[PDB]
Amino acid sequence: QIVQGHNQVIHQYFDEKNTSGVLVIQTDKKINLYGNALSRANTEYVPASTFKMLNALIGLENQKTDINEIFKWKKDMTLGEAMKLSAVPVYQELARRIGLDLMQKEVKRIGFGNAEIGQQVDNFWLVGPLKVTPIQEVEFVSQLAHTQLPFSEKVQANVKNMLLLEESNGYKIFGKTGWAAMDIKPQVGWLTGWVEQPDGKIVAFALNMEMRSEMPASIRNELLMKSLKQLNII
Ligand code: NA
Ligand code: NA
Ligand code: NA
Ligand code: NA
Ligand code: NA
Repeated sequence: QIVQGHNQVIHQYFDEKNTSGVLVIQTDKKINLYGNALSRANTEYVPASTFKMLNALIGLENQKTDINEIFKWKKDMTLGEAMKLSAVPVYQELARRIGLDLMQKEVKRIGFGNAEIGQQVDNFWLVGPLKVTPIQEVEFVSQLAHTQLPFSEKVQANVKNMLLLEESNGYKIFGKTGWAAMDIKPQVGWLTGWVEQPDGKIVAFALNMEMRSEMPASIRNELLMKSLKQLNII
């Protein structure tokens, strides 16, 4: 922390997509950088739907919802079902219950990115003013994985359970995508999360790249999996 890793092959993965990207990896207390645009690692970007992790923690901690509540499609969904889908009404609904005031206090207490939420409680993560670096994101998700955020242990466990993405060969991959696509240029794509390896060890990641509208949403996962293989993390 914080050093370029062995980055030969991974830089070429990003080059092949004709876009700039970084992958930050945090093991215990040590952070390595990979990709073709390493300066992105300490550049601030809007978090986009990666903020849903923190919205859920704040909402659950403050009893503004619970994991069994059904949000009406006015499909009907729980908070957890909505985590992995596009569900801005649901997370937007939650943000309104929290309210601008409690949201700003919580974001300040956690110290997430620039910790600015402005005056519009239901879109500050999508269009600004809140911004965060990929290094900060990996640090945040590492803390969540290890139950070290200053929230209830049970709330952290319940949000972690919402983030399982894919699993294979005894490895579990947890995380959250984001894509700030509308109202923001250049577009920014996130995939932030962690690997739990078969013996229990945790390796956290934050992928951050420039997106274009013609890209498939799976490009983030594709680049992540290739890179984690190269690094022997999976
Ligand atoms: Na941005
Ligand atoms: Na309900
Ligand atoms: Na949202
Ligand atoms: Na994929
Ligand atoms: Na491998």
